[PDB]
Amino acid sequence: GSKPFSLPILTLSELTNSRFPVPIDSLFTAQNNQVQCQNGRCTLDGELQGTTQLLPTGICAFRGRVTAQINQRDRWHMQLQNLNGTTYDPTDDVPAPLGTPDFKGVVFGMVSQRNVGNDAPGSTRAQQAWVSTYSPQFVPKLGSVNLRISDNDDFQFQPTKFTPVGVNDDDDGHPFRQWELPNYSGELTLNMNLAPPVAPNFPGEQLLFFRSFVPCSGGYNQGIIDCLIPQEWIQHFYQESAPSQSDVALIRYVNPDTGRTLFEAKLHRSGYITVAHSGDYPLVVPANGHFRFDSWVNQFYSLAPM
Amino acid sequence: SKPFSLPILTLSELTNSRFPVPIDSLFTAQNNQVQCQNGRCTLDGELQGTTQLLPTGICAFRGRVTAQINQRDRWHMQLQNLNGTTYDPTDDVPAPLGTPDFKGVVFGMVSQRNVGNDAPGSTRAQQAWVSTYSPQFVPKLGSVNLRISDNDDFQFQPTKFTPVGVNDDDDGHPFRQWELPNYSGELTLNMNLAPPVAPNFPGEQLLFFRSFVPCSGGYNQGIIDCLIPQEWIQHFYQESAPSQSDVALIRYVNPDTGRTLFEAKLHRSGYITVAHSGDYPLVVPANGHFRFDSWVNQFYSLAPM
Ligand SMILES: CC(=O)N[C@H]1[C@@H](O[C@H]2[C@@H](O)[C@@H](CO)O[C@H](O)[C@@H]2O[C@@H]2O[C@@H](C)[C@@H](O)[C@@H](O)[C@@H]2O)O[C@H](CO)[C@H](O)[C@@H]1O
Ligand SMILES: CC(=O)N[C@H]1[C@@H](O[C@H]2[C@@H](O)[C@@H](CO)O[C@H](O)[C@@H]2O[C@@H]2O[C@@H](C)[C@@H](O)[C@@H](O)[C@@H]2O)O[C@H](CO)[C@H](O)[C@@H]1O
Ligand SMILES: [Mg+2]
Ligand SMILES: [Mg+2]
Repeated sequence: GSKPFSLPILTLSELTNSRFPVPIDSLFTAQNNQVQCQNGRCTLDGELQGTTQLLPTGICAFRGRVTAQINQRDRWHMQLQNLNGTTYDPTDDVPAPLGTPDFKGVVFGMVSQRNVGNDAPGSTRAQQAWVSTYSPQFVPKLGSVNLRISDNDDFQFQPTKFTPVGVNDDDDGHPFRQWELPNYSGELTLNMNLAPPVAPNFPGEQLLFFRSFVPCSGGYNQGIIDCLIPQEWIQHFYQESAPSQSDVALIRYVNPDTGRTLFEAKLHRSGYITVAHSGDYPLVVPANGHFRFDSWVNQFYSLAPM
Repeated sequence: SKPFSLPILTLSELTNSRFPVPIDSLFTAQNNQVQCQNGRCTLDGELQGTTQLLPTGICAFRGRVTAQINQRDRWHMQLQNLNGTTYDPTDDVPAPLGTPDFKGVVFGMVSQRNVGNDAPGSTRAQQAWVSTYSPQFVPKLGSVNLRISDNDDFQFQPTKFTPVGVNDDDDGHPFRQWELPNYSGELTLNMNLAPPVAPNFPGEQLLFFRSFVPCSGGYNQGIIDCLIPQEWIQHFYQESAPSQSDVALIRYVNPDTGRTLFEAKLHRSGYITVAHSGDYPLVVPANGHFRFDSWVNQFYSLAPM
C-alpha cells in the first residue's frame, strides 16, 4: 500500500533552476559525451543529495563572518556558517555547505554586513562582490571562501551574507565550465560525499535539461546553466516522500487545453530525465505545457522517439 | 473534498513572500493598516495582489531600458512580465506581479544582455537602486526608473533587476514596509488591491513571518513581515483544497517531543492571528512548525499564547 508518486503542476515559466536562483527558460537535450552537478540533486522518494537544500534563495549563496584579509586578489576571508546561521561542521557527510556553487567560474553578486557585538552593533553596509570557485582559497568544505569586493575600505570583520546575481568566466583563461566541479577542499584534495554522476544507460537516449540563461557581468558568455530537475520538483518530492516502485518513472509532457501528450520521457529514481533523441536540441513546446507522471516502468522500457 | 494541509517546513526552510530571503523568526504585533500585495493567497489557492509563484521573482523587474532623463531616477525601464511576456496595463492587477509593495529603496544589481544589431550577446552588470517613492515609479503603467552606479556603461537593451536588500533613501524618505507605493504615480489611486487584513476577535493579534533583510548603510533593521510564507502559497496553489470554514485552526508543534507549543487561527483569506496582547518576538525551537488541526469558525476562542 504505497503513497502515489506525483509531480507538481507547473509550467516552465513557473519553475526555478535548482543550480542557480533564476527561472527556467527552456528545455534542452544534449549529445552524450560526465554530468555530476551537486545542487539540484534529489531522489524521486525525496532524499536530497550533494549540496542540495530547499530554498531557491540559498542556491549559490553564502553566510558567515569575515575574519581576516590576505594580500591576494581573493582578499577577504569568509568563515562559513550553514545558510540557516547554525555552526558549520566540516565533518558532516556533505561535499560542502549546502547551497555551495557546483561549477568552475566566478559568481558575482553583492555582499552585505550587519554588525553584532560591541563594535557599532546594527550598523550595515553592502557592495558588489565576486567569488571565484577556481581560487585556492575556495575551500567551502573546510569552512571558508575568499571574496573579491569593490571597496576594500568599507568592509569589516562582521557577519556577512553573499547574494548571487550571475556568473562569468574568470580572467587569465579560467572559463565558466558548468559541468566541472570545484575542489571543495582546495588543491590536491578529493571531493567526497558526492551525488553520483548521471548518464543514459539505454541506446538512443540523451539527458534532458531544464535550461536557464543567467546574468553575466561582461563579455559574451551565454550564461547557460542546465539542471536535472527544477527546484520545485525537489521541494515537492521532499514533501511527498512517495516510495519509488521501480528504477524508472514514465512521464509525459502534456498540453492541458488540448489534452494531448506531446512526448514522453524517463524520470529516473536518482532524479534525472532522459529522452529518445540524437543530437543537441532545444525543445520548442507550448507555454502551458508540463510533465505529468504516467506510470512506473523499468530499464528495458523503450521510449517513443522525441 | 480534498483535505487541507500545510507543507512541513521549519522556519529556516521557509522563504519570505515579500522579499527573496529566508524567514528568521515569528512575531506578533500590537493592533494599531496591513495591506501588503505580495504574499497574498487564499487557503484554497487563489493568488491575490501582485503575488506570483517564484521566490526569485519577488521584488524583481524584467524589461528593456529605453531612455534616460536628467533626474536622479535616470534610466527608464519599460517592463515586461517576469516570464518575458508582454505586460498588459489593462489587466486586473495592482501592478506587474512581483512588484515591491512597500515604500523605500530596493538595492540590488541590474544586468543586461544585448539583442539585435548592437553587439548581440554582449553583457554587463552593476549596482542599481529602485526608489518606490519616485514619481517615475509607475509599474502599473508599465515602467520604473533606475539609479545606477556607472552611467557610462549602460545601454538601451534587455535588462533584469535582481534585488538584494532595502533601505531608507539618503534624502530622508523612510523605509515603510506597510505603506503601499503609488503604482501609477502621483495623483493616481491604486486599484485591484488585495484587501487590508486585521484581527476581528477580541484579544487577537496578527502573527507574522519575519525576516531581517540586508541594508546598504545606516542602522535600519531591515524588517519585512509577511502574512504567510512563499512555500505555503505554492502549496495552496497546488492543492486547491476547499475551505470548509472561514478559519483553519493550526498548531505549532515540536516534532521531536511531539508537543504543541501554541495554537493559532489561519483565516481563509490567508493570514494568521494568535491570542496575545503586545508586540512580541516569539522564541521557539528550531524544528518547530505549524500543522493543520481542524476547521473552526470566526468566534473560536484560542488558548492564550
Ligand atoms: C574597469 C573598466 O573600466 N571596465 C570597462 C570596460 O570593460 C570591458 C573590459 O574589461 C574588456 C577587456 O578588454 O572586457 C569587456 O569588454 C568589458 O566590458 C564588458 O563587456 C563588453 C562586451 C560590453 O558589454 C561592456 O558594456 C561590458 O562592461 O569597458 C566597458 C565598455 O566596453 C566598460 O566601460 C567597463 O566599465
Ligand atoms: C559616499 C560616501 O562617502 N560613503 C562612505 C560613508 O558613508 C556613511 C555616510 O553616508 C553616512 C551619512 O550620514 O551614513 C552612513 O554612516 C554611511 O556609512 C554606512 O553606514 C555606517 C553606519 C557604516 O555601517 C558604514 O560602513 C556604511 O558605509 O562612510 C563609510 C564609512 O563609515 C564609507 O566610507 C562609505 O564609503
Ligand atoms: Mg503528476
Ligand atoms: Mg498539515
